[PDB]
Amino acid sequence: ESSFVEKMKKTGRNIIVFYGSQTGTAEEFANRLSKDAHRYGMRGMSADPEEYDLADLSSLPEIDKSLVVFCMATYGEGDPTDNAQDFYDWLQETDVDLTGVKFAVFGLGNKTYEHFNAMGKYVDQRLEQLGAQRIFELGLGDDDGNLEEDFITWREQFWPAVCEFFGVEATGEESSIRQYELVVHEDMDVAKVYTGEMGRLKSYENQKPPFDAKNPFLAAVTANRKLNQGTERHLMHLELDISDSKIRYESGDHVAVYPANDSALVNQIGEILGADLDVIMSLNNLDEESNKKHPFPCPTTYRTALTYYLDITNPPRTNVLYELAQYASEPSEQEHLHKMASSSGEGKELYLSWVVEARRHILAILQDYPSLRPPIDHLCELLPRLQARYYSIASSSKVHPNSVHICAVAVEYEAKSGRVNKGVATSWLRAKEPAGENGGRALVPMFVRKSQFRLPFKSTTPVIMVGPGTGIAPFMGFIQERAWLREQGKEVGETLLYYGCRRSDEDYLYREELARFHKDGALTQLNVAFSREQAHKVYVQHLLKRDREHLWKLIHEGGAHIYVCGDARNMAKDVQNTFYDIVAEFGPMEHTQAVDYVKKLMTKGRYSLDVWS
Ligand SMILES: Cc1cc2nc3c(=O)[nH]c(=O)nc-3n(C[C@H](O)[C@H](O)[C@H](O)COP(=O)(O)OP(=O)(O)OC[C@H]3O[C@@H](n4cnc5c(N)ncnc54)[C@H](O)[C@@H]3O)c2cc1C
Ligand SMILES: Cc1cc2nc3c(=O)[nH]c(=O)nc-3n(C[C@H](O)[C@H](O)[C@H](O)COP(=O)(O)O)c2cc1C
Repeated sequence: ESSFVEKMKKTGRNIIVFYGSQTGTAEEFANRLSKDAHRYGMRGMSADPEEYDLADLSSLPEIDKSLVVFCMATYGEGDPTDNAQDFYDWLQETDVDLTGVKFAVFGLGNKTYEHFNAMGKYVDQRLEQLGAQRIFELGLGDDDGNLEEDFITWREQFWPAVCEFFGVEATGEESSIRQYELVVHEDMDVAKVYTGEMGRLKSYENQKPPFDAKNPFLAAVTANRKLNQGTERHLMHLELDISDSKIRYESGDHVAVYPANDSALVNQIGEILGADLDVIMSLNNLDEESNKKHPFPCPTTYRTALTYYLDITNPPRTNVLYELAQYASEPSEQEHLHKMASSSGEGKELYLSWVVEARRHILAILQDYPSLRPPIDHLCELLPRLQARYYSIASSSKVHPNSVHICAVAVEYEAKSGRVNKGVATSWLRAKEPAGENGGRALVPMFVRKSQFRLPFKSTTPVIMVGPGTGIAPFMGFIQERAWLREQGKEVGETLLYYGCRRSDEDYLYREELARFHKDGALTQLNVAFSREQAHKVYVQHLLKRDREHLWKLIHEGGAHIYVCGDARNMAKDVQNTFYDIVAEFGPMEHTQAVDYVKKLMTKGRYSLDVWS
């Protein structure tokens, strides 16, 4: 049962697509590949590599006309994902030989980091070295531009390749097989019906420790406020009560929240679809010998599925539109939906400029294409899961640990579709009234994630903190940690803040807080780079360059640690370049030597990054 080659033997399937997903994209890609395998006379399913050992690749060739496909991503400095760590270290430690096995590898990654599909290349090269056989070239899938484009091109070029390598036919077209079947329930008590729980049944009522991604803890929003004095952007501050929850964290860590989707969106989707949203149901996988029982845990109603378990806000993938094409009554709209999932042609640019660029969700695509009324169960089938959203902690463990803090920006923009598009978690927390009073709490589920973004072990070490926008939250955690250390008697070295904002009267975050921090000596020097008040634009890297004379001496003698967090599009790169210039000009040192010195700094942990984009 544990081994999956036996499951191949019983199910009669031959092609496997592995996924190393954490945010769901690789899982969906593997599921799509396994579904598409039926179109070419073959049968297979996508299986998660965590519950299955990889020693079964030796027994894999025992299946005639077999194949295995890998769709893996990576995080950090080329580190494996949580599910793929066992695969990675087994690959590291393995010494067996795999002769006659056939494989393919698709890589998921981002161009902005140096380890660009590190895991895909590593798996391909390790399989080749170990003695396996390549069939199709590696997929250089980059998330910097469009990721669906690369995968669709790789699939369109790969299926004919394996088809000609194996000699099978491809007569069948537009099969569009289903993966789950509807099971309605008429009389079923709410005791065994999910009402928003992620893991155990009825978890949201009587929680037990520990609490993590699978079993979040609902915190109570004690208070919140609008930090910025302007009105163009709603920069908000949250305080979540963590009393008696046993959650132990540290400053600079990450708090993750499971949002609830907009009720208006679900109501409008149900109204336009014309279905009873309060129908208790279930979706059962046809392949019984699969660990994915349902796309979301069931039984549950339609309303719960579209509120707490589905993602109806981000643009749909090409496979969803292709699977929904046949439900379009009007031939032209059906043809548009069919060609939307192509590899080139005018339909490709139409998809690019109509779904992703215009940011059209499922409701928008339904409204703009009125001759399209797909069944609600099919829409719940196709749509991806709802992903948790993570925020940096603005509190400290050595200071009040009973509550965590969140600095967030309310997402609101005028999408090119002409529709007001609203963020899920930011606006969900924005609508969370502090309440309190008699019994209202406005509960919010959450769990904490550990990270390496930490203060130095000894308080004597100077700390340099640079980040604009909402990046001040871990910096504030560090600041009040240092303030607590100073007020506790122990001396604390130099602490520097390098912050940026547009205007002092528009989005200056925590004027009073950092004012008192500087006036009390906790923050030795505050440095704020206004971005719109003066005629030109002065950013944080300008302040770094201007303080270079102190910064170089601090790094050389005090062993100061560098912390950077915020947006990664331009800020991190220019901060890196400024640090290169400062460490090279004051060496004197060459560019390559300065880069090597900075990498050596990172290897010791004195340089840290907590960027996000
Ligand atoms: C490690 C990590 C740490 C983070 N820390 C923080 C933190 O400390 N504070 C914080 O506020 N957030 C933080 N985030 C971001 C947070 O997790 C969410 O991504 C963010 O709050 C987006 O809002 P949402 O949750 O509603 O997402 P969504 O509703 O998915 O909205 C975001 C989506 O909308 C798009 N979008 C947004 N604005 C526009 C626009 N003007 N034009 C076009 N597209 C647009 C984005 O590209 C993205 O696709 C962090 C993320 C990570 C991964
Ligand atoms: C926190 C974070 C770290 C990442 N690190 C890497 C990386 O080290 N190398 C890389 O190629 N891509 C990296 N990426 C990009 C992801 O690989 C890319 O978004 C991919 O589509 C994610 O696949 P998934 O949805 O299956 O998790 C990172 C993305 C995030 C959010």
